[PDB]
Amino acid sequence: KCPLMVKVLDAVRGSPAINVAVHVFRKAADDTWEPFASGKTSESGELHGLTTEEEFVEGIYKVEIDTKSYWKALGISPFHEHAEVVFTANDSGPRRYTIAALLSPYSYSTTAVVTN
Amino acid sequence: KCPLMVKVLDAVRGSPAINVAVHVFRKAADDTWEPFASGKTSESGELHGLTTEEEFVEGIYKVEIDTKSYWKALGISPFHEHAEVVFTANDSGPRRYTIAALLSPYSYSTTAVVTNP
Amino acid sequence: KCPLMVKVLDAVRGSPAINVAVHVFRKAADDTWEPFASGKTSESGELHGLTTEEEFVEGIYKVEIDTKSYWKALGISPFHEHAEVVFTANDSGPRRYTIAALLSPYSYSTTAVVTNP
Amino acid sequence: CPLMVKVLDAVRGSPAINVAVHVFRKAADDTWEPFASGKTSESGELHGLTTEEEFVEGIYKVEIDTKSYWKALGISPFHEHAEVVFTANDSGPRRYTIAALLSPYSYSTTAVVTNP
Repeated sequence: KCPLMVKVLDAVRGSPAINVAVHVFRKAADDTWEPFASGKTSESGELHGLTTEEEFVEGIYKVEIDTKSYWKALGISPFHEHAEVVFTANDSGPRRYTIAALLSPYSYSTTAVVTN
Repeated sequence: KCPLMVKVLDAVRGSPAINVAVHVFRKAADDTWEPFASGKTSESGELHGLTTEEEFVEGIYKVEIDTKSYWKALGISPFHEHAEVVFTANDSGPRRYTIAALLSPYSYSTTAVVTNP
Repeated sequence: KCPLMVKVLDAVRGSPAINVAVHVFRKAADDTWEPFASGKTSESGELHGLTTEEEFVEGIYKVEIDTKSYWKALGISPFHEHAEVVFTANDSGPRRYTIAALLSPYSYSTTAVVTNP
Repeated sequence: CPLMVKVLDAVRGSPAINVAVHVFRKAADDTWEPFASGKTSESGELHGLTTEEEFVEGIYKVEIDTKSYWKALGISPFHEHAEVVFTANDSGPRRYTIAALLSPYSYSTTAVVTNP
């Protein structure tokens, strides 16, 4: 039950996307994106350990998912350069955020599940 | 200008899903689905010339989209046999309805928007 | 685990859809949807224990999700009567199937992930 | 109309009206230069924000101001905005259109690309 989990699924093959480059940033006071965390999509597609409740701080985030590498490798030219999910986090306090991403070569979907 | 519209798009190819079969029914009191309308999806991925406002009634409807025939032709083995949307129609009055379909080999999404003519 | 899992989520509340009734129909040789199993979605929005691996057989199935009962409980006017997904199962070997549903008052999405264990 | 942005409201079941749309373009200094801006009509679509001559090969970014739209309608949303980053005109001239299905706490985007 990580405070930020990014479950990633592939709709073309019908299986979880495996080995997708993911990067988490953070908006700073200078309106500049600074690195915050990184990881690799497992066999099941889920992610863990990107941030902890102490490190996870109020502000604006951005989750970057590298669709270019994933579909370039598998031989289908993808449209989107990557995926980005920007959201005001911990606005009302500590909560559990789940970012779900359903990928296609030329489309993707995003969902937030807030446990509160 | 048409009351019910169904739009279908292909997610893997990033294009409208062509030549996709669609069928429409009307719910009956005895829980029997009666053939209502059926057509071939246009090159734009949208249905044209389907139904008229007089044909609509306060009864339930259901629209079926044949995804499996679509994926067989292109050569990808699909998961879904077909897609079905069941919705109570004209509870208030004669309005325009639009059903969106986003097709994938192993998924699809559907959305509904209503309009008042 | 279970050969068939159905997961239901709510878009607007960012929460799993709670207290949603589901019904599973297995097709029969008479082209009739014989009842197969039914369940109640937990607070996690998921459900298990529909059918054992032995109960599953090659054929065509159907999962029906009660959307209006969920919206009537919260009080928004539904568009969709129910959500129905139809797929051939165990076509070659005893693969595992998962059906996910993302619910909004006037839209829903369904995705299926298939694994060979 | 090299680029179009269709924006639909799931809860209301109607095209979203008056959402702020902004378009950026990658620079050699890895900087986003504001390409254009617009406002969505009652149909939920945008037209004339860019021209074919102005639209050239590169990396673009389309941002949709969902934060104001759902706050205006009175429901607190999750996403600060929607970002659709994608390389363009890599293989030559083609018409690009972006569709966004919005809900408070969820959204999906699908691009349909036409060669002519």
